[PDB]
Amino acid sequence: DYRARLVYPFSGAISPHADIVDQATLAWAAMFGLLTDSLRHKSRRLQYGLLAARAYPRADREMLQIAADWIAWLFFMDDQCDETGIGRDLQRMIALHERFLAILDGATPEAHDCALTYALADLRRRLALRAPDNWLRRFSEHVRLYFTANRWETVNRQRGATPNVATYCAARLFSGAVYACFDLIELAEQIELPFYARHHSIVQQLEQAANNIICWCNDVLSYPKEMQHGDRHNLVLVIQGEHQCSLPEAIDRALDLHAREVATFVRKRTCVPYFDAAVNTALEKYVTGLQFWICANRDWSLTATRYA
Amino acid sequence: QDYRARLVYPFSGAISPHADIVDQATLAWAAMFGLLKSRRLQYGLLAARAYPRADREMLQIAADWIAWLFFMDDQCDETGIGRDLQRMIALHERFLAILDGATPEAHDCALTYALADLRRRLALRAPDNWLRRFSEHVRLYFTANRWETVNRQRGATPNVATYCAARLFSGAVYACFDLIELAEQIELPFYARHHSIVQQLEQAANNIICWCNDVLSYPKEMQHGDRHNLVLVIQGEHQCSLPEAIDRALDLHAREVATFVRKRTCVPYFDAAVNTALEKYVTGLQFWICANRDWSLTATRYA
Ligand SMILES: C/C=C(/C)CC/C=C(\C)CCCC(C)C
Ligand SMILES: C/C=C(/C)CC/C=C(\C)CCCC(C)C
Ligand SMILES: [Mg+2]
Ligand SMILES: [Mg+2]
Ligand SMILES: [Mg+2]
Ligand SMILES: [Mg+2]
Ligand SMILES: [Mg+2]
Ligand SMILES: [Mg+2]
Repeated sequence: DYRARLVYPFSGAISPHADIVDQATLAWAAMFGLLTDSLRHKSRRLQYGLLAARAYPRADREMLQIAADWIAWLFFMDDQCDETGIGRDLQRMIALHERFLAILDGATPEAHDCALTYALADLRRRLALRAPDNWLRRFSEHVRLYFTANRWETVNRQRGATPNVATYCAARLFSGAVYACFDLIELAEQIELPFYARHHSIVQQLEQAANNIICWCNDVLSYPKEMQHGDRHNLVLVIQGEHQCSLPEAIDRALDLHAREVATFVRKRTCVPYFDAAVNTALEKYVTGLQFWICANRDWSLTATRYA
Repeated sequence: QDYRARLVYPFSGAISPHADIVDQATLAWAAMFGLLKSRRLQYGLLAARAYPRADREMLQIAADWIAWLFFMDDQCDETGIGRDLQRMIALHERFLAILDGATPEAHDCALTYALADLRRRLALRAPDNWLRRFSEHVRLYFTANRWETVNRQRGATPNVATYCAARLFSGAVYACFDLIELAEQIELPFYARHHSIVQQLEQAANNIICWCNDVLSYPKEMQHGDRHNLVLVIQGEHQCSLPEAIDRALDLHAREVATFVRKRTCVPYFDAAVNTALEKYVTGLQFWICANRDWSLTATRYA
């Protein structure tokens, strides 16, 4: 049971609003037309709101609902990228991303824009009511880098080229949109970090470690379904190619890198400099937020139908 | 004492063969926009050292941008506006509008017209992705300048940790590093541009450039009653002598140089093309480290 080796020296939590928020995410998906014909009875068991509830457990219900709807949006987009033809067609992906990028700049969707474009416009509108311009620009750029990473994946599929470990790990930090999900922690915890603390090297390194942990945990849990689709965006498959080793050996190596990255995150937590009382209180809420996300990803993924 | 002679690097810089005509054109450009002994400024000779392999057109943009930053900085650091947050906010709102692409008007100051000209010229050489990254680094520079202003108004000195974290933005070095891509005509993919070791190399280079400046600029900053200087922040935190504070600053500078050259040897192998472009970028960071020191040691600005 290699899944038992996905362990952390810290624990998570879930919002008491979990089920209400999950029901509302399904209703939101239906409203914006994101539910496919093949998802009729499967829709019930997606449980995207139960991931959001674990990721942002202290959030007010309104803010948690934006986070839940955003997480649903990312799953709907991701299954298009990873399980349909658009993920093998760079020109179709560029055309769609041009529409998403226009909407992120504040453009209103046109009559013939697709469901995902309208849904993204709804999330931007709702975040604009809750967040200042500074935040919206930072979130938008993390989302742009996620689209860039999806186009990078598409070229890999079109070329039949598995990236090396160094390239994969560097790109994977963007292909999961985890940095955009970290941006929501500020809104959930209602914290305003000053520029010098937000961008501090140790904070960047804690964010990088948490992102790696989440993505490599996902890779160990999602390699079966990704292999079923002939995909190559997975630390297990990337390690297997680089080392020319067995699948068990690649899984063992991936779980070693995951365990090492957890110890790096725990180590670097004690390396946050003292700025002042107020900044360090806010900063500790943000880093606690990263820990809730690490736990949310594993806790939800171990029980989710998505990886069954 | 010869403490300036301890600012050494285990590498050398270079200067563009176009240095003087660019310097003369920068001085002319500054006069044309009314931002302006003038011949002693030599802002073009900093740009020529920072971007030594740049085509003349691109070097001229970089030179006019460096001149702009110096003109802005002397308003912030030697003028009343740098002690007035409401007046700073008002001016920044006009800059942030021009950066988003808004046309200047009759009410806007010389710096606003000059910034609009630079954004126009950069928009002809760089894609939207670049303009956004550059604009955000400039935005963070303005934010750092307002942080400086509140420090002056409240007469507060930040601790070493706070000063060093903020100083990475108060110098606009990251905005200057963005111009390396255009100077070298390289396109780094997202995963390499934002890689942790690249970020750590940029941070080390920025710290080196800023702390070198601090050691050379503490006298003129003391004369203006300013406290945005590693030497002065160390003096306040450790309650030590000025010589001890300078020695402490130079030890941190030397350590950061050792960190930069060590982290160069930790750049991963992505692929042949990406690593070719990356070495041009990182070499660019080294040209900037040498440019800052080489120019500053002979500049009348720090005489
Ligand atoms: C982001 C992807 C991983 C694996 C980490 C957390 C999952 C999230 C935030 C929702 C899924 C968004 C898609 C990219 C699948
Ligand atoms: C940036 C500051 C240092 C000390 C190195 C490079 C100098 C430059 C790029 C212009 C000087 C004006 C700025 C302080 C606004
Ligand atoms: Mg994916
Ligand atoms: Mg997927
Ligand atoms: Mg996966
Ligand atoms: Mg100054
Ligand atoms: Mg200054
Ligand atoms: Mg100075």
